[PDB]
Amino acid sequence: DRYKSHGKGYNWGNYNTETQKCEIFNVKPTCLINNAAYIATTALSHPIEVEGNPWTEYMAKYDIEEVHGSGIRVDLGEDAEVAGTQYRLPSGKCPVFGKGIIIENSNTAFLTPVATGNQYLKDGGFAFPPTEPLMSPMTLDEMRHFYKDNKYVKNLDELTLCSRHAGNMIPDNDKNSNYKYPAVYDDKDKKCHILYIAAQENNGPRYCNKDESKRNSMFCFRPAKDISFQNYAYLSKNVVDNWEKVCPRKNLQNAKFGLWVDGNCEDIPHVNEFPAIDLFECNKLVFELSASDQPKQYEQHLTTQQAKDIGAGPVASCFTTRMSPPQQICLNSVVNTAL
Repeated sequence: DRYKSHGKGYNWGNYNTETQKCEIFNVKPTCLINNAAYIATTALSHPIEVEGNPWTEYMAKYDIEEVHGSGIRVDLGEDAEVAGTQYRLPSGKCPVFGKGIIIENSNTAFLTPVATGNQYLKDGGFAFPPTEPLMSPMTLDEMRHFYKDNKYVKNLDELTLCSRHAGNMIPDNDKNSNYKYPAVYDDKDKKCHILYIAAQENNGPRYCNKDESKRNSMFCFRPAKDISFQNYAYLSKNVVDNWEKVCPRKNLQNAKFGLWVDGNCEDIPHVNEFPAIDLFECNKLVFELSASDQPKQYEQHLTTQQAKDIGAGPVASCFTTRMSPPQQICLNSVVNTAL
């Protein structure tokens, strides 16, 4: 459990729109200060959208350690036993708005299906390859029809439903049904993408290769809030069904995070200042600095299972469903062995 952040990190920022300063800090805020120059943001928040302690109830959703409970930039907060081997999995309770993965020196978008059949590893992305019946990608309307006879899921919010759908595929080696894949929901196309690869960062020169001529070598990649990801939500298996009320999403206009002390909201007494031209660029920096469950580079050298420690998952070609009716679903083609 050495790598788990449990949500601790530089998760919050006060963006001064007039001085173009992103004031980043790593303690939970406990009140808000009215100030027309400011917008209050968190690493989980959408990067653009804006809206004896009397603040306790209102500020609960900014207590990231309590309401999310895991990393943000890299979320690998739980372990799942499969056939005697313990794999790392995303486990945060809130959706991460605007997060995606950039594959370095690559044309491949990360929601492209993982390489299968005759494809080289670097030709494919992170998403589930086609299955029969087709499980991913699936649109919202398709998901509600798929689950139309399941009372407990059919009416879930679209993000919670995408999370539960991604969790509806049990690898056939996983007899205790512990392993649940993460997912990305694209609000533009209203599509749920189950992610076959649960890793989110691989940047060590000893463990990845950025050369495009070595197309079966492991590629390098990192999480980011790129402008092209603004409609995505990165979702672990644990996304809660009431995230809309308990998790952050919109940024707070005309508001500065503060700390409640002796009946008054005081300024955060020490912040780390980064320049940022607009709110999106501040949110991107807060995310870059936020809680991470990634092993530090020196820790990846000291382990004998570097791939597992960054989230490498089990080899699975056929699956069974968790929710009724029980059915078997197989990939149309097996994933590239290089994985």
